Amino acid sequence: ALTTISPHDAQELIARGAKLIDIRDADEYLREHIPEADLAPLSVLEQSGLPAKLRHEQIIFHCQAGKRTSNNADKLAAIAAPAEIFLLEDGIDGWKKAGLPVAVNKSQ
Repeated sequence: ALTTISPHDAQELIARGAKLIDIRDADEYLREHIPEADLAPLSVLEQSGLPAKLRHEQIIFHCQAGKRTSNNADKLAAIAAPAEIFLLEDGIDGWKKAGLPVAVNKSQ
């Protein structure tokens, strides 16, 4: 189930149900955000693990910017998987790839 997907086709699923996690940091969420994602850095994952609220049949993973999700898809898998998991191509860079502005606004 571990695979990558463009931010183009992802921009849909995400707006369909695809639950994306923020296996990066918290500070990030502050400044920038992402196309549908809830705070949940690998630091919390190891401290807890794939949450329920974000346990939708299908979910996705990302990061600040590095695309090192597949590099650790081993654990993340045993964390999320077999729950249909994926990767937004590149860490954030993807969402931006297509040229989509993140939730860079407090309160909104």
